[PDB]
Amino acid sequence: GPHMSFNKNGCLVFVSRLWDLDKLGMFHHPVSAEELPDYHTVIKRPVDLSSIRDGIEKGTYATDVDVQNDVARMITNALEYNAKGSTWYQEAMSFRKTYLDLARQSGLVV
Ligand SMILES: COc1cc2c(cc1-c1c(C)noc1C)ncc1[nH]c(=O)n([C@H](C)c3ccccn3)c12
Ligand SMILES: [Cl-]
Ligand SMILES: [K+]
Repeated sequence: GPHMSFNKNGCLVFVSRLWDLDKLGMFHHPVSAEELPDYHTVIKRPVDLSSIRDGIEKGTYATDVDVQNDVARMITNALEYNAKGSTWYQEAMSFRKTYLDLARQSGLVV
């Protein structure tokens, strides 16, 4: 085995769990400026699961912790953009509380 701090398939398993648990699909794709024009004025450092998947497959995440950090940013961004108590915010809060366990479930070191 490679015995290393980047585990590509483990990171993809992590993203697959996040994807599947994202019932609103609110994390699935980058936000189009034409569809939701205010988003980019509120969220200046966007990230989404498709972009994270692209990065994992390309190798442009150094380590599994870097993937975890981008998922944390993804969640924080959704908590910023959406209003407390909204369905979106509820889902993002659920992710905040569980994403590290999802990483562990996937085989990553947290
Ligand atoms: C991707 O489309 C949206 C995403 C929204 C949204 C409204 C739209 C939307 C839709 C759908 N049709 O017109 C508009 C405007 N309003 C709030 C909100 N909060 C939020 O996190 N999103 C994300 C990006 C999203 C993506 C896909 C499905 C559901 N939600 C959204
Ligand atoms: Cl609010
Ligand atoms: K908010």
